[PDB]
Amino acid sequence: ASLTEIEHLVQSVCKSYRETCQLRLEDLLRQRSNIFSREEVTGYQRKSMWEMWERCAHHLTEAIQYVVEFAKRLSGFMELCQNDQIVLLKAGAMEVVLVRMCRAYNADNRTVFFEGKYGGMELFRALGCSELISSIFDFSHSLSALHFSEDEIALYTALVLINAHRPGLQEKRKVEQLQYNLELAFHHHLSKTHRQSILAKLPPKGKLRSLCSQHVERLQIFQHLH
Ligand SMILES: CCOC(=O)[C@H](C)N(C(=O)c1cccs1)c1c(C)cccc1Cl
Repeated sequence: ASLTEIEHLVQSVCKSYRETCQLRLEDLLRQRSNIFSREEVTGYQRKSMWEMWERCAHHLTEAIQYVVEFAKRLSGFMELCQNDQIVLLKAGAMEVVLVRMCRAYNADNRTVFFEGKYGGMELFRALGCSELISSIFDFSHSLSALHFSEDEIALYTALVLINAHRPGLQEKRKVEQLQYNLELAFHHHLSKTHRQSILAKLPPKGKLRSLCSQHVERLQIFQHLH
């Protein structure tokens, strides 16, 4: 891929992201003043773990579907064999969802957009896993400090997804190639926007992976229990 071919990769990634981002950034920013009251928060805390688990499962189900659609629009993701597509989505989809959260997150008051309004982690008290919820918020807090642009989120989420170290791939070398192409594409774009300094600030890959595994473990405790 030459100059025009790396810039085309950039833009196709930004395209998929734009067409699949679920919630527009301007809407999310405009809504930051729209915050759950004390009665509404208490209304959420009083709900059973089961109903709360139900609303979160639906939220996480809807968010994951847009991520699946993001994948399917990625130049070269289709060219991968169907088996490998599945291995990537299985291991990465929820990780991308975790990253995507930072846009719906207000570091000013440590709140997140949920079901029409902004609220803190104490919204989710009834689930009984604040340590995990607080990790997710902290993760989103430290990402929100980098002020990711829409494009950087596009490229970075592509790279969360396209990872050749996912256990059980069949065409591992072809997944490696695409990954290498996106890495360069991302690095180039950062150089054109004078944003290279974020690279040293990007979390250790094992942070996401570790947080997500902990998230899936609780999710499986939930799925079996209800
Ligand atoms: C493991 C069970 O706990 C959750 O489902 C929690 C409530 N939760 C999440 O797990 C999320 C994980 C990734 C994006 S949201 C979440 C939701 C659904 C909306 C807003 C903020 C968060 Cl942190």
